[PDB]
Amino acid sequence: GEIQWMRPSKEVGYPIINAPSKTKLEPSAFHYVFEGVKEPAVLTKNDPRLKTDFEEAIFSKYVGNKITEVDEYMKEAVDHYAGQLMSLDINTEQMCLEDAMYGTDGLEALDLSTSAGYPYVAMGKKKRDILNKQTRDTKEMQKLLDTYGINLPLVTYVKDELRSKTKVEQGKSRLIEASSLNDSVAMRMAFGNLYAAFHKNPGVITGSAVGCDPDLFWSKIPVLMEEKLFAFDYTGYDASLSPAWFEALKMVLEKIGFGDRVDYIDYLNHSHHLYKNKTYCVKGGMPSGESGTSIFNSMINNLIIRTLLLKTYKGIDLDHLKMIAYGDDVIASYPHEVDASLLAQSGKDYGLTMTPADKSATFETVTWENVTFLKRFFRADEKYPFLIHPVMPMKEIHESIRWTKDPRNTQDHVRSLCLLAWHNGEEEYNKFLAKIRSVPIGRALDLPEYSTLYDRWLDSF
Ligand code: NA
Repeated sequence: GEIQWMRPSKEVGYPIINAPSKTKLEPSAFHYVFEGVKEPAVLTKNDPRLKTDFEEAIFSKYVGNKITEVDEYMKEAVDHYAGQLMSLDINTEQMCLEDAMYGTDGLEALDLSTSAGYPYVAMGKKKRDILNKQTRDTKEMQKLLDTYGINLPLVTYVKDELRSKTKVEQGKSRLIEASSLNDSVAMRMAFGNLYAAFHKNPGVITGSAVGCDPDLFWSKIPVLMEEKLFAFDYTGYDASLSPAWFEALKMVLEKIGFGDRVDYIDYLNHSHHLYKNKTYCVKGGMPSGESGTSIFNSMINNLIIRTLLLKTYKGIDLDHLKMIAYGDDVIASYPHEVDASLLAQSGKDYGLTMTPADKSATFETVTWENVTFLKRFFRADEKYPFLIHPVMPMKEIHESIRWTKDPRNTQDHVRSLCLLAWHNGEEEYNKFLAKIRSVPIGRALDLPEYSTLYDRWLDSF
């Protein structure tokens, strides 16, 4: 991804976009009961914590575009993946406006708490004023589509979240490039059934894990992985994608029956954004921060891994590449050992910056004991080995519980963390509950005990 140009929005006929300047994150009632070192990400140029130009820092994610065309290895990767998706017999029909809006089997309804994007954000018109879940009314939306059409500017927001001290000082805040409600609706109508098909088939055929329930899915993953696992992390995945990866994606859509609307991908690839009082044009780069793009990111990941394997190991049998992606995160396997360090080298030439899995300093062998997917490890249950625990370390949960975005959601926030933490074991889970109950706020929460969560887990299979 690369920024073509940037300049005053008024110069191209756009209004200034008002974005919040103060974090909604604040110390929670557990701030001093649990250890933590993360703070709210910088949201404005004038943050006292900054030690470098803010604007420069947030846009530095666009490292440029290392490739132009789709080479021979990418074409091969496209044929193999597309061929693989074909076995799913995906409904290529466009989805009706209603379902695209309020959901159907395999597709959750539009999120009402997220931005409606341009131009609604400049007219102070919310999503709650356009659709109601009770009526499933399409009249208002239909009128808005007819009025403002599609291919509208994406509105940029700095993501309000916890970041390390280093990332705060270096102004490295992540960004959300929210597309207009019109485009999200149009895209869900164009690809609605593809999305549903993926959500209902998380695994190694779709090569995707979006829509999955870790508590249940973790027990299925091992039986899908090959003998030798391999993995690595990306640095700025979305922003690094060159236009070629988007073309590769369109070829896949074409071969599986969606050639009808591959134009929507151009909208993601070559897109223009609004940020404050500035407007800019980006070539390449997948718009970040929205869930409407995690499937295409996942699809592209499948194309990337396949490409690097073909380029690095001619003769590789892609039919024995078993991988599952979730955006840039991935867990993969092959009957034979592979060199992630070598693959990372091939990656550079394709505009991808790959590093050791889970921030190691060197590329080590990935095993079932050290592998993580969505920050979670894999641990067989002591009593029923065939049941696999998705284990997220307590460090993450501790960091998160030390802050709040709304006292009214304290119960849900803490309950959410409990669903993640009990997997660390009864002894650890109880220490967690005891500390929570060491302060008034915690003692007033309704939280599940360990045996209750274990029982519920067994009853969910
Ligand atoms: Na883009």
